[PDB]
Amino acid sequence: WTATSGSCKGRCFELQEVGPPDCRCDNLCKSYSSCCHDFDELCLKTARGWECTKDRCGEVRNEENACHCSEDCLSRGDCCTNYQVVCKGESHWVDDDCEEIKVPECPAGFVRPPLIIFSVDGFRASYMKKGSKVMPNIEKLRSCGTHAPYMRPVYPTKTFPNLYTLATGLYPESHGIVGNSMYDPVFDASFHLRGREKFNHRWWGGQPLWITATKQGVRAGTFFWSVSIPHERRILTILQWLSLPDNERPSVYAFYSEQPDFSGHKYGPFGPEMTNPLREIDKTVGQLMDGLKQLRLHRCVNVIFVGDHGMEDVTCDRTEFLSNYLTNVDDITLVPGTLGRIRAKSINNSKYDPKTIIAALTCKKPDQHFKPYMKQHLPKRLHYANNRRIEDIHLLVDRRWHVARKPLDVYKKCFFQGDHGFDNKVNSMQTVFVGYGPTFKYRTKVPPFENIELYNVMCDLLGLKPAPNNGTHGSLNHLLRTNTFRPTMPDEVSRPNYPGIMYLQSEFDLGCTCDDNKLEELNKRLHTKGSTKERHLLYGRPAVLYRTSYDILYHTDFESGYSEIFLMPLWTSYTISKQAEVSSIPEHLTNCVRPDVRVSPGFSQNCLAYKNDKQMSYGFLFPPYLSSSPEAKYDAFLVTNMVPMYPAFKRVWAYFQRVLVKKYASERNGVNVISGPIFDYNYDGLRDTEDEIKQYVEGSSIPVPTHYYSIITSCLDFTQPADKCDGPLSVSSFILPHRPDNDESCNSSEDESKWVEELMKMHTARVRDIEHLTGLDFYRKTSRSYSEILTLKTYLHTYESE
Ligand SMILES: *[C@@H]1O[C@H](CO)[C@@H](O[C@@H]2O[C@H](CO)[C@@H](O[C@@H]3O[C@H](CO[C@H]4O[C@H](CO)[C@@H](O)[C@H](O[C@H]5O[C@H](CO)[C@@H](O)[C@H](O)[C@@H]5O[C@H]5O[C@H](CO)[C@@H](O)[C@H](O)[C@@H]5O)[C@@H]4O)[C@@H](O)[C@H](O[C@H]4O[C@H](CO)[C@@H](O)[C@H](O)[C@@H]4O[C@H]4O[C@H](CO)[C@@H](O)[C@H](O)[C@@H]4O)[C@@H]3O)[C@H](O)[C@H]2NC(C)=O)[C@H](O)[C@H]1NC(C)=O
Ligand SMILES: Cn1c(=O)[nH]c2ccc(C(=O)N3C[C@H]4CCN(C(=O)c5cc(OCC6CCOCC6)nc(C6CC6)c5)CC[C@H]4C3)cc21
Ligand SMILES: [Ca+2]
Ligand SMILES: [Ca+2]
Ligand SMILES: [Cl-]
Ligand SMILES: [K+]
Ligand code: NA
Ligand SMILES: [Zn+2]
Repeated sequence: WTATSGSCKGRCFELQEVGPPDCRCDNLCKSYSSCCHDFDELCLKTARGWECTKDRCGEVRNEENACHCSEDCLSRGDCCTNYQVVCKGESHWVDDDCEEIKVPECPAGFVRPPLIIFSVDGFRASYMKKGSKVMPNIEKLRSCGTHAPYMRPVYPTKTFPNLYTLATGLYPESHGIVGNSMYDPVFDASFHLRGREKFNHRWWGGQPLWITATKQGVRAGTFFWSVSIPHERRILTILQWLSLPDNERPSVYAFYSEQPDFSGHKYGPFGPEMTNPLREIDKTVGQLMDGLKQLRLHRCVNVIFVGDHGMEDVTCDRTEFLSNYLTNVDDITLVPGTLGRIRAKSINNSKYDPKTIIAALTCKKPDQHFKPYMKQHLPKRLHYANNRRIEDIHLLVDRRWHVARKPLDVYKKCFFQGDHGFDNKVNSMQTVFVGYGPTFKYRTKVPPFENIELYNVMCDLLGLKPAPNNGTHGSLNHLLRTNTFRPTMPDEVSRPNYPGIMYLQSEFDLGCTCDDNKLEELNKRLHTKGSTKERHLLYGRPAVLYRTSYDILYHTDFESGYSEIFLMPLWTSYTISKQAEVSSIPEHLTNCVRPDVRVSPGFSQNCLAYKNDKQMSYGFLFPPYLSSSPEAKYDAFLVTNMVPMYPAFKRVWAYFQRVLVKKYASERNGVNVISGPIFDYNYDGLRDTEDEIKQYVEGSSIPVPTHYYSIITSCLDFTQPADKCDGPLSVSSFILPHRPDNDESCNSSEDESKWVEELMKMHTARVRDIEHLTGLDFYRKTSRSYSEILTLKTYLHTYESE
């Protein structure tokens, strides 16, 4: 109940929203049916349109007008945005040459440059080029400010998840808005686009920018607009707030456009009907920039133009139906569309089995346009698992497709030609970033980056300390002229031991077997002391950022940090030059596993547990195939280079090691590789402690990794060998799930050359993802600036064309 009896006179677009039942005059009041009776009349004036004309110039102020062309309008701060152009012979902002903004040029009394965030729903990254003729204002922001060729959204590439990630710097799994539609089993409530429940505060985790600003004494403009308030009125309101006295004036403002998403759904991302919404967005930016120029604020304000996600071609006929796969289709609830989430229709049905649902959905039709996953098996790069609102069963849908439960669902709701929500690496889902203002660089292109990074930059732009978030603070320093955040490397928590030869062969009872001069006796000793370590450890050793017990182990071909707790390396580092040659494992060595005389029996794995364990086999982190000499090859068979691997995963791993590593070395002019295991049993994206481990090799204390990573670094200028690189580096990485089958790869009964590399590409990763997952910190010793290294660690090789 609102007692909507009060008035909006002098209260129009009030910045602090007043408590019910007293009636509201804020920019959100409509969406709560809480506006005062006079709201439309006083606050949503429309009389005479949105532009001055020759004859309106110098008029006597008529308060009924939408915007004013009277002499006093400037001081009052309510001129039509084109006032100085029509009435005072000024040019539109878009027609002025760009001129570097070296310092904020602000009115007296501004304590900091304001920030205006202009967000555009569904503005696909390629619109910047493809619509450039019809967007002259946006193009001036882009070419004159700082821009990326695209910005990567989060998954799912839906509106609420993305806008809330922009607000908070958090993955959907951490901020809680994991979809446009949601069921929270703890609350026993549902969240939908339509309706009331989405307003409840308990959905919305982390700390969004407006709250971060308020808590630190920076005033925030209300970010949210009732959809019926026209764009022109939103702009005029922002311009008005900017004319408030110093003590009342917000420092941050948000404009949101429903376009071009709204049209893109009806017409497809490139439908001829898409030109007009692009034109209309540009005209709005034009009104903002003209308005700012009138207030002499156009070289004072920082402007961010940002989208939430792109838009792909999707139609009704491209729908897969679960009723074509599942005989039990009525015992499940499906969250449908460009992704799928499945749970039980009723928690009192004890015969609902997720395992058989997955199996009934796996590789069933030759061209199947979705792939089922238990959520913990989704690519770790999506960070989409650690929230009770995310159903155990997930369908990753092919771009251009929909999944639905039954055909009735589709023709009882073709309506649409565009949709979004797909995997966030998909090109059609990429969106835009442009920054313009005194704090951004001038005419600068930056590489693509993820929207999780922006909250930190918006905090930097406002002088705020950001709440804990998933950006890597400093990785976007190269967007900024000043206000950079200068981080230190985290301190190493555990120092390693450097064990020498301490154990006799006969002390080892591991059930392991191996059929195995003074010049090269001193030589092998110096290799064990770390003489080739500068060849194999190019960027320093990784720092261990938690308390644990580990050893550095040197060898001719590789260096490793061996964990006495997990009985295996945390990391193994080796360099493969362009010249290097693949040899095979000789037969006298096929099942060779050798005790490592530097490491006690008690901190070692044993062959017997592998023999006993009928499901589990073993692989090696340094590949024997790439040993530098037959003598060095013995080092690769050390029990300390051994890790648990399912036979089905060995197919993957062997092909990577035997074929792909050499291929990358030829193509990249040497590669440095760091490989190791990952334990993420509770799927939170963070290194597990030992008491979190759910699986061991039968009858032993050997813990089973959930994933295996590799980080493959070379010189960005590939005319220089990886081990002799003078400048910036180039990286690609992966986090492969360690799975007892290859059900994920539909063509896996074929030759590894037809499916392994595609699987690795699917599970591409940022070094930073690996850092979270291992508690390690990489590239500690390079000659590059730390900010540049943070940028490299956030890089994701996506394997999408141009
Ligand atoms: C991305 O960045 C984010 C932000 O940095 C990272 O997430 C953080 O990770 C931290 C480490 O896991 C986590 O720290 C925990 O905090 C607990 C206190 O939590 C509350 O307070 C904070 C601060 O204001 C608040 O933000 C939290 O909000 C969460 O919860 C509500 C839902 O209830 C949501 O509104 C909100 O969306 C958010 O949910 C998300 O986080 C939780 C985990 O906290 C998930 O479970 C959800 O699915 C969702 O993803 C909270 O309101 C604190 O209790 C924890 O302490 C336990 O563990 C430590 C180890 O240090 C130990 O000292 C303690 O004893 C304690 O254990 C006790 O409780 C256990 C659990 O009940 C119990 O089993 C034990 O026996 C013990 O008695 C812990 O310190 C932090 O909260 C989140 N922050 C956010 C915002 O998510 C994230 O990791 C990054 N991602 C990646 C990949 O890097
Ligand atoms: C059906 N469906 C789709 O498939 N795509 C859709 C797209 C839109 C709609 C729709 O009309 N809506 C009607 C509403 C329109 C108004 N909105 C906001 O004011 C808003 C802004 C906003 O900014 C956050 C800033 C943070 C700083 O960085 C820039 C962005 N944060 C939110 C929510 C997250 C807190 C909502 C969008 C949401 C609704 C969505 C419905 C859709
Ligand atoms: Ca959207
Ligand atoms: Ca974990
Ligand atoms: Cl959703
Ligand atoms: K076995
Ligand atoms: Na398969
Ligand atoms: Zn949409």
